[PDB]
Amino acid sequence: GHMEITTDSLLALLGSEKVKIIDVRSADAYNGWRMRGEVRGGHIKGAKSLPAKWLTDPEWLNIVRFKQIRPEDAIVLYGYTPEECEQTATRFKENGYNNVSVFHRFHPDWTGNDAFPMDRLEQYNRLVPAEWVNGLISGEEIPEYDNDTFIVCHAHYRNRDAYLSGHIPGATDMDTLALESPETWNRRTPEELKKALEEHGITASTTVVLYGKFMHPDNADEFPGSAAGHIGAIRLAFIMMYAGVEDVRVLNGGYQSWTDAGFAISKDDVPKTTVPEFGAPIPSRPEFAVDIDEAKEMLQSEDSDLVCVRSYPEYIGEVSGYNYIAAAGRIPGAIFAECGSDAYHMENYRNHDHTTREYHEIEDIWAKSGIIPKKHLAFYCGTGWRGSEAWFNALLMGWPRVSVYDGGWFEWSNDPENPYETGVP
Ligand SMILES: C[N+](C)(C)[C@@H](Cc1cnc[nH]1)C(=O)O
Ligand SMILES: [Cl-]
Ligand SMILES: [Cl-]
Ligand SMILES: [Cl-]
Ligand code: NA
Repeated sequence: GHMEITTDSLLALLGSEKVKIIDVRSADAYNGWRMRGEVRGGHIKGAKSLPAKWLTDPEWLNIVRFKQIRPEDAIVLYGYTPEECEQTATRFKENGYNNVSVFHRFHPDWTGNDAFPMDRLEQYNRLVPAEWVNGLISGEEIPEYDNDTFIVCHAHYRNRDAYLSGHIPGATDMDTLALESPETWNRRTPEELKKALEEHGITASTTVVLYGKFMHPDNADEFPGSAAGHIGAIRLAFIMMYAGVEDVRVLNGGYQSWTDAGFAISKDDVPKTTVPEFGAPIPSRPEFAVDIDEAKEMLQSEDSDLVCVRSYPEYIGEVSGYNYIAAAGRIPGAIFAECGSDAYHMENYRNHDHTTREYHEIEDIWAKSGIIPKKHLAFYCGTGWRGSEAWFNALLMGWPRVSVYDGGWFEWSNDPENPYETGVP
């Protein structure tokens, strides 16, 4: 019943402003993961991501409208299989979208023929799906993995209960306080990171798969970070990558993506299998970390900028954003990139299933504010968690000079002589 567009008609529609090509597959296949063993992973050039699993969520229509997909547009759906687009095509028709067509020949006609344009996340192999993690712990052959030593880490902030309430089988928990000091809220000393990483069984040659569990943080609680598990996992990914771990993966979406895939969980308290040595100088990637002295230089140079990954009430100085940060204000000269509702949510960088937002939508918003890969960018926030997530998103894009200003507003405001702004800009 649904209309069909031929491959030649779709090739002619490429570049039109009225046409919207929508990838129905998962975000990981959209990012570049070859989920069905295709010769070439990714999406049709110019396509948007709207996974079919979002149909069971009542915000589907709001997600579509938020992506500015209007009924005036010619909708072209595709996936690994045209029958996988039948449910989405019907839902579009039931909501006032009359021009809905299904592209039947994406796999293997578009994937196998390199003459057809395809785009992908340049560093997608660091944003692993749940199926990849399951194959890793099962000893099965998986793509984008050529190592022999791995470890799955469940990140949390003074909350082992986040690990004991349910985790990936065989995984071990790492409190974020093991890699960052509560005094400076920055990354720890190399000697401290060396001891901490070794005691958790992590070497530089180890493939560390990091993930966290979202447990709905509340700003009024004592330690809301204990529920922002996935932000801490990306925060720990930044520190480990800065330390010298070469193969660091992050589970796209966190713990929920594991359970949403139908994989069982474990509640065991897995003991740590320590390693005698880390095996590399810490830090082996010093470029990833930027401190306050270098941050002030980047504010003065047109070659560099700092990206304020904070919430709007924090940016205008209405609130500090934390129950342990006294001063309220913003660093002058930094480019504002709103993170989300408060300091413990990343709505502007995530989907409703906590997977990373469509990376094309992120770089377009960043481009409108001057945040471009041409510059050396040091993302920051209150202490570094939200800045690390935005930094990881840019690193997945392949940006050559992205860093994290570790000190953030906390270190900046701890000095009374540092300038600061307030109110609406
Ligand atoms: C540095 N701690 C762990 C105390 C932060 C972490 C954090 C979460 N969202 C932004 N930052 C906090 O919990 O407020
Ligand atoms: Cl297009
Ligand atoms: Cl989270
Ligand atoms: Cl700021
Ligand atoms: Na920090």
